[PDB]
Amino acid sequence: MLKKKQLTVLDLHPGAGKTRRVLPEIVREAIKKRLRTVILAPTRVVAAEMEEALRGLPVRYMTTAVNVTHSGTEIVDLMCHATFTSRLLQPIRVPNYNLNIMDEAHFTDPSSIAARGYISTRVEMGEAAAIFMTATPPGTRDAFPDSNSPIMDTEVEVPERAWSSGFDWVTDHSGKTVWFVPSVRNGNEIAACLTKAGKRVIQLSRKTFETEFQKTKNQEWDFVITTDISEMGANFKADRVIDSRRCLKPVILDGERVILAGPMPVTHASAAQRRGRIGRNPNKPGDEYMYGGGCAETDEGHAHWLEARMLLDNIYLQDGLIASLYRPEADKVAAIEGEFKLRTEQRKTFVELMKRGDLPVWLAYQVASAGITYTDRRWCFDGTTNNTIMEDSVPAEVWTKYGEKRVLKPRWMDARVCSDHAALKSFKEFAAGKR
Ligand SMILES: O=C(O)[C@H]1CCC[C@H]1c1ccsc1
Repeated sequence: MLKKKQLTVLDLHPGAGKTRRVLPEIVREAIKKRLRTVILAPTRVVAAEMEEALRGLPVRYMTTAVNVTHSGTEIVDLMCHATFTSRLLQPIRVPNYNLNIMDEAHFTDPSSIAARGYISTRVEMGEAAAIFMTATPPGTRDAFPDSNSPIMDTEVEVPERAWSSGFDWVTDHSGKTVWFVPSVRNGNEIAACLTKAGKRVIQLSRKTFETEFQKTKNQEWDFVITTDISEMGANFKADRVIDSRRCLKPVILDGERVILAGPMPVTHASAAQRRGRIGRNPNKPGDEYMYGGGCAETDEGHAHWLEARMLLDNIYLQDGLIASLYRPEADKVAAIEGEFKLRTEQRKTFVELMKRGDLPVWLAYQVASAGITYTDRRWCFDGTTNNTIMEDSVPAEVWTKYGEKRVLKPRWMDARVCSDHAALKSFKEFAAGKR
């Protein structure tokens, strides 16, 4: 696999050992061949597991989630997928890695898709080798793949709201359950219902993931309510997965706004990754997978693929060339390569709006391509009346950096900046000039 001009897809089923057994063997051989290597982790939780499995080996951890001594002579770097794309974007020298190992190479976040594109172009150009590790490579149509122990699969009506009757099977279970909901707001409602019935619930989402995941190991729990974030290597000591089979999809309507369409069916890869949380211990057969709907290829027309093209168009590769998206997923977006390329100053603003401002890729591009500087928040208030953001059924209000009380009405409307209470809180701080 380590030979140049080769992209290997390590499509071993969930729980085969692609991090504890396979990853250390690859690292040993790369170190032996003097190959400059990058290991890409989907999350900081997965990067911490990798440190444990690669202990002793000379690896430079470019993550604060690891507290180890660095010798200074390490030719293998380890960082998250977003950290990799971020460094490609910033005016920082990134080594020309000979070997590129991406773990959970199915991750659909804009920065993961952009890293797959950039790396796969280098491999296609004959400049490097790559190993994409995932049980569900792009294109998979199997929602029920092989597992370490048998799984009982049940098509059942899964609740998406609080319930009084009709779902005795949910609460009459003794084991621990991982329940995949389509959104934070939907998880809050089910969690309240379970808590009221006497259950201990932990809630996981992209923002609370590193902090809350530790509670799954430090305290007794009956249920873990999670969004699609737990599809990227989250390991649980559970015996049941309840899968609504639904998700929200960010969609660009008319090219002027982003809405959160759905809930709608998850792809076959998401259903297999969600089911993949259980059936992992061959000494405990009979884990349950209760699923509440079917699968469809809903990644077509999803904003993340357009956003990945916005990132790649602003990453230098070779003079006037631009990295293509990884071939099995290049059709999920109708885009022109280079159409999102920004000039040096607008590109710096774009990067700062995503990195410091914490705005979604699409929103940062709208603002940066309009000639607006990072600290100028006038656009958060000069939009049309239908762009008014609502909180508690009343227009959301902030005090501007000028000390004036205004209604939040952004020039560009992205549903993700007000999807939950936490998102709107951070966006109110942004519009106020707080970061
Ligand atoms: O994390 C992602 O994938 C997206 C979501 C918004 C920020 C963006 C990003 C981060 C690193 S490079 C581009």
